[PDB]
Amino acid sequence: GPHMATGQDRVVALVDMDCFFVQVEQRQNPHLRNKPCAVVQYKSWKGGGIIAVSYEARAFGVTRSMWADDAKKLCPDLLLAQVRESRGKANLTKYREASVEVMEIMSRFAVIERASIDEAYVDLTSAVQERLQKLQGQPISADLLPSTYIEGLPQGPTVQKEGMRKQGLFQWLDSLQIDNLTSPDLQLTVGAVIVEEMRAAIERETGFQCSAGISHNKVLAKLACGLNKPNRQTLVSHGSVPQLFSQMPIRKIRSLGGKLGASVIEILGIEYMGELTQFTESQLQSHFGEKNGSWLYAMCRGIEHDPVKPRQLPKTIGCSKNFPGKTALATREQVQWWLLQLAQELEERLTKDRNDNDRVATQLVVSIRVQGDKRLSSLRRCCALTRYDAHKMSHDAFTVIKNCNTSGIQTEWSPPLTMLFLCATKFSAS
DNA sequence: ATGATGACGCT
DNA sequence: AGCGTCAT
Ligand SMILES: Nc1ccn([C@H]2C[C@H](O)[C@@H](COP(=O)(O)NP(=O)(O)OP(=O)(O)O)O2)c(=O)n1
Ligand SMILES: [Mg+2]
Ligand SMILES: [Mg+2]
Repeated sequence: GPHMATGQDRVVALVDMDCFFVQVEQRQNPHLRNKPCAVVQYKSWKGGGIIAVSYEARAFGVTRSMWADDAKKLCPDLLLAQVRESRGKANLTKYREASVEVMEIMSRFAVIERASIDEAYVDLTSAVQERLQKLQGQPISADLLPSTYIEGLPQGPTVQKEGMRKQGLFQWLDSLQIDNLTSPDLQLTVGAVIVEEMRAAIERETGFQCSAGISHNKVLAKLACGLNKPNRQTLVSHGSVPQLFSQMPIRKIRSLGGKLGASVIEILGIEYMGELTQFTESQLQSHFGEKNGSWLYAMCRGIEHDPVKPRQLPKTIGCSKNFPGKTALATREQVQWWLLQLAQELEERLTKDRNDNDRVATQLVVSIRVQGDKRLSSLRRCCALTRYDAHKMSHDAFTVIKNCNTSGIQTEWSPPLTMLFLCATKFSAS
């Protein structure tokens, strides 16, 4: 009736940088612009592991996780940029500093939630209201939306991409109800005008291009952001959800990419997100637990309430290095020396963090992985973090892990360690 | 033999 | 506290 809650209460955007680490290298090195290129770490192993790929290289099939020597078999002209190395390990400082540039611009428009090194959610609900007051009642012109796609449009009675975009935008604007300031579709439209400006400001002020999703919640905004990458934004309205979800594989919705999504698919015998609507909430809660069941029931209807959190800073700061296979650490002073390397990089980052952000970490988390063991982390142990001192931190990390040494011999380390990981957590104002 | 990270749920 | 999942 008049109480059916539609999940149209908010305007939320997700902004995500196109091939971010590649754009950072291309801004620095003009020779790599508008060319197939990739960013790699560790040149020694098969040319390096690829961690970011430009769209011109994607057209040859180059992907992340590929070795650079194999990528060159698909794309012989592929240009590479390699990540800085310090203290024997990959150092991502350049990309974190580029991330700060973007996050600071977006913060001028609205409350943002930093979601990764290259993306942030934006609650635009308030700015949409303000903007709607300011705009008397003047219609919204297609010229305000020069890079916006309206998902699901055009429909009903042009063979090139820009042609299709415009007709869908014209259809949307033609039907839009501009003298009725509570319509969620109007609010999304105004939200998309603001995200055009935010994206123009990012590119003008950093030279970085990006894509965006505009919708009513984080999940839809994230989904919408990927529909028309690169350098384009997509509005997913509440009404577009049934058709969009009818052929949307379950694994594409955020948090359904892993084991949970696989069991939804296998337990229910379904493929697409919209098929979930067939099930009562209690049924979904019986199969997947009370929170997953409630979430799924609403999400397959386009409704989700996870808020955009006001957080632009990480809660943790971490350094880790893998020692796969034959390089697994197997002597005590090898473990000590790498812990000192990690502690030294971490202390540099913490000190910068304390000066920029006026806070200190108070807990140190050591994590390790031993050979054979199957999981991301074999074992985590915590101690106090009272001094930004690299030697103290690596001393304390060794202290709390050294009893994992199954080794009989004095100087040996058994079983060999395939991963070390130092993390600073439990930040407090300073 | 991608790796280097980060957020958060569960018990 | 320590372990597990999901993510870029
Ligand atoms: N597994 C991953 C995924 C991304 N990244 C880094 C490199 C990416 O450039 C950056 C952002 O990831 P994305 O997942 O946002 N990829 P980008 O490379 O940003 O591509 P598009 O977002 O244009 O598809 O994070 C990473 O190091 N390891
Ligand atoms: Mg991106
Ligand atoms: Mg991203």
